[PDB]
Amino acid sequence: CFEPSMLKKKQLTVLDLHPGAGKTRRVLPEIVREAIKKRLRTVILAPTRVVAAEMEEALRGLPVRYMTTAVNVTHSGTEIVDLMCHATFTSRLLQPIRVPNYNLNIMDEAHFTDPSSIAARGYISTRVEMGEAAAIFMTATPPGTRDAFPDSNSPIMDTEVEVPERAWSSGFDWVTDHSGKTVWFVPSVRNGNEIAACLTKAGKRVIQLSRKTFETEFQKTKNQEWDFVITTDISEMGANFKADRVIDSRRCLKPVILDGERVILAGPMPVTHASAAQRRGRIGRNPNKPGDEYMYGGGCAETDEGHAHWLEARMLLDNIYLQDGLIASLYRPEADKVAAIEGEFKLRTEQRKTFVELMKRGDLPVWLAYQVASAGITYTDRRWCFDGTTNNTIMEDSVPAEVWTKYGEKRVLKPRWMDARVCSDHAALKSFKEFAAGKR
Ligand SMILES: Nc1ncnc2c1ncn2[C@@H]1O[C@H](COP(=O)(O)OP(=O)(O)NP(=O)(O)O)[C@@H](O)[C@H]1O
Ligand SMILES: [Mn+2]
Repeated sequence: CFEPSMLKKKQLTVLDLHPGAGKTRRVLPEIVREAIKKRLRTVILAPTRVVAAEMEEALRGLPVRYMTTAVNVTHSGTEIVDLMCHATFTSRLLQPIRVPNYNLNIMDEAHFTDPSSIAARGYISTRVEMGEAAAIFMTATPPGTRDAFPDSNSPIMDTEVEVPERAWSSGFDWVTDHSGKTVWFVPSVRNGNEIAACLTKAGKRVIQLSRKTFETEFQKTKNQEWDFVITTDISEMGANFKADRVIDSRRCLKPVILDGERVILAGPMPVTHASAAQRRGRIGRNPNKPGDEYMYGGGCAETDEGHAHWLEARMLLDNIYLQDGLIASLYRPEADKVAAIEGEFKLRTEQRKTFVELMKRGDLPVWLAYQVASAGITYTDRRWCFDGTTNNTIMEDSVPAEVWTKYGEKRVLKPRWMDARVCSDHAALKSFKEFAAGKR
């Protein structure tokens, strides 16, 4: 549980109650009330805008400044408690914007493996180690967890079973014979597309979720009748469903940097124990409803090792001012996950601005944004999208993708640096084509 002693400077506490135990809805407001009593300048970090909106409900009445348009409230001026998304925190730290030296740093769903969340944990844990601050990381699955089957509010039926990853017609009757509501974790948007299409043809009502569609589509899980939610790993971060079954492929894609020169999406390959526990954790949450089902289609492995997100986190952290020339280290339990030289990605003022703009407005992956900024290219200079090797040709429906450049010339998309995440699904490619065309 929480104790006021956890609010003392130099304290970092991992509140690791099992999934559903009440960390976000019960323990968080307790902490916040105590922080306010103690006049502690406090930041609450929500993984997503959806979760931020839910927190406003659990925190209602309390004087919290919601630094998100996801929440519709008139703020007073009392507020010494701020709430923002993980990514917003890290983004503000990278920009010349002033962010308070928060006395207390509360990160909910602190297992989130997005680069900006990893970087935020590194920054926060370094501030605490410096003796400057306290921190509470709230997650059922702290870094390095080896338990894929933690406690739950009610008993879960765990079953190892072959899970389809492609359209099927026979041999998987248990999937469609089910009468309730299923959350199905897939390794990618495209894989989810195929499974969704198959289910829809079988007469099921399907909602699909991924990182860029999560806000709009998640509301459909409330506003619309559904049989299946097909989701990527984004739903591991405190997403609440009224479901009675989870189907878990136990698979994910792993961005991997090859030879420091390109990023591939490796796999699909096993999820971590933490990811598996969070996926399973979507059900068994109602103590009055035993027998929720968890079907899983493979084992776990430590696939965060060598995963690009921890290298990308270093790129972010190398560019956040801490004190003089010091550079914050990653949070200790996840600091092995990357082989990097601390400070090696530090950029000077102008290149850092370019780096930030390429990630924000550019919506480029961190790794790719870094290659461009560190090469001395300015944000609006898109010549690099076209002057790569033939091997870097991006394909769309089996034919090289083409755009009209801002000069009006039709050119094949051949980026100088290839990051597979810019074309891993239709939406990603659409966005990158707009970028290469100078439209953003
Ligand atoms: N909208 C809701 N209204 C009432 N009860 C709810 C609601 N949503 C969830 N609950 C219940 O409240 C409990 C506390 O939820 P929550 O505080 O999110 O747990 P948690 O420990 O943070 N879960 P996790 O992030 O998966 O480790 C859940 O286990 C549900 O049983
Ligand atoms: Mn939670």
